[PDB]
Order: sequence, then C-alpha cells, then structure tokens
Amino acid sequence: RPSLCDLPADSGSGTKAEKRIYYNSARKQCLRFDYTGQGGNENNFRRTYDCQRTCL
Repeated sequence: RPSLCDLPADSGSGTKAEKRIYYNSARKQCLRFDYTGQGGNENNFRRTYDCQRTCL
C-alpha cells in the first residue's frame, strides 16, 4: 500500500474544471473530486480502477 494513498484530496493550483479519483483512506474507497489541471498531490488518478488496484 503506497503512502500516496494516505494523502488528502487536493484540487490544485490550476484553472480547469476537471474530475479525478483519489483514495479516501477513511472511507476505504476511491472517490471523485474536483481537480484544476495542475498541482495537487500523488493521490490523483484519471481512472477509478487504477486508484483501486493501487490503494484498495
């Protein structure tokens, strides 16, 4: 279990209106969150399955 999975959701510094997946270790599930296209942290995936095989 990569330590990136413990990181909190981070929308970032950018200006785009996008959606990404991050592993919420508290709820034990890969959830959706708003991303700006730049910045943030490693707990950021474009596909839910990738978040699951990495963190669940």
